Amino acid sequence: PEPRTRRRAYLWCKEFLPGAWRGLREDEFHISVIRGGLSNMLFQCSLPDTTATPRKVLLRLYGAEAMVLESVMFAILAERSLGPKLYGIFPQGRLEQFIPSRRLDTEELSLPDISAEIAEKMATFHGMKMPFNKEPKWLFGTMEKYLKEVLRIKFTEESRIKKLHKLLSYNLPLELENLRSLLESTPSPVVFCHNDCQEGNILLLEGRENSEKQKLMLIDFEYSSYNYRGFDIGNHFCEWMYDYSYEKYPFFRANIRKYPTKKQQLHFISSYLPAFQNDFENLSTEEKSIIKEEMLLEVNRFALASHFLWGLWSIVQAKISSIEFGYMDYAQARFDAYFHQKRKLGV
Ligand SMILES: Cc1csc(NC(=O)[C@H]2CC[C@@H](n3cnc4c(N)nc(Cl)nc43)CC2)n1
Ligand SMILES: [Mg+2]
Repeated sequence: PEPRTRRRAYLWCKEFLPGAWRGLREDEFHISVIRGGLSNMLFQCSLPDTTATPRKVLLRLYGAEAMVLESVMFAILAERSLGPKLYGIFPQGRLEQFIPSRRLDTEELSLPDISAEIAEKMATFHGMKMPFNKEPKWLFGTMEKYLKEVLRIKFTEESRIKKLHKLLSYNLPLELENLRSLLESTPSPVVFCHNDCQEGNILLLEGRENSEKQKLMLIDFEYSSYNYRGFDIGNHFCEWMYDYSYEKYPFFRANIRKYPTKKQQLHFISSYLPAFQNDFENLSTEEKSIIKEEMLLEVNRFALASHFLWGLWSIVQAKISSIEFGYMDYAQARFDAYFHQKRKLGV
């Protein structure tokens, strides 16, 4: 961090944080990076070990309408103990509780205890009443948004042109309508969705590793909105196939075989349903199975919208992102998986 901003950070923490931060000099202010990106940047600010009395906070610099919303949403989830505590909010960013933890790894998503908890937390999130638009316009609204951007994009480099040409050759505008007809035919309750429920957005809390049902916290609610519940679950299933930790180009690995098996999907929803609908436990065996089977159809259909949306999203990112990542390859992997899924489903 360039030392000019190492100043601002100091002030933000001097002004906004209580106790020993109030009477802190600039010569005792440690702040390391946590993640660059020139957008939604994260830093760890802390005291010297020498200063008696929180000792560590996270600072989030925004970088690049939706600012009002994100802020209220974060504040609400903090108030309700569903998110990190909010300690300071300003134009450039916010100071948040630092949660001692690590992000999950992809392989961990399939661990029965982890899956069960993720299902529980998503269910809780889905139960939240939030002060936002309750109409489910997000999913197609966003896909149309990205689609229009996609059709406008021109790349100078030659292989990017060929990659894009291959993607445009699927006839994306017609394929979107194909998905619309399928998804408008597939009922799914509208709820407050995380919309980006990937391993990277799930913290395993330090010293709770032994807890069976209470070791996780969903974070990063950048894409959260009222949306079809099938999207949140289908999208999460899809994330079983993608590992963003790979250290070589394109900086992800995709594995269609790691998509949850029927059994793994039933285990997830088995834990989702009681958590979401409290009386669910008390239905007949017959009735539970009906709901489960319907739910498998629903989530596996919406899974198609996860490939499609993130596919489009990734083409745009290839134009405009500063992040070192193989977007065009990722987009192609999402479309591969999209068609593979349509084939598996007979749609
Ligand atoms: C150099 C360095 C020191 S620590 C670090 N990375 C990490 O600790 C991981 C795991 C914890 C995670 N984290 C903890 N609190 C939060 C929070 N409030 N919001 C978000 Cl979005 N993430 C949070 C950050 C990413 N890098
Ligand atoms: Mg993943």
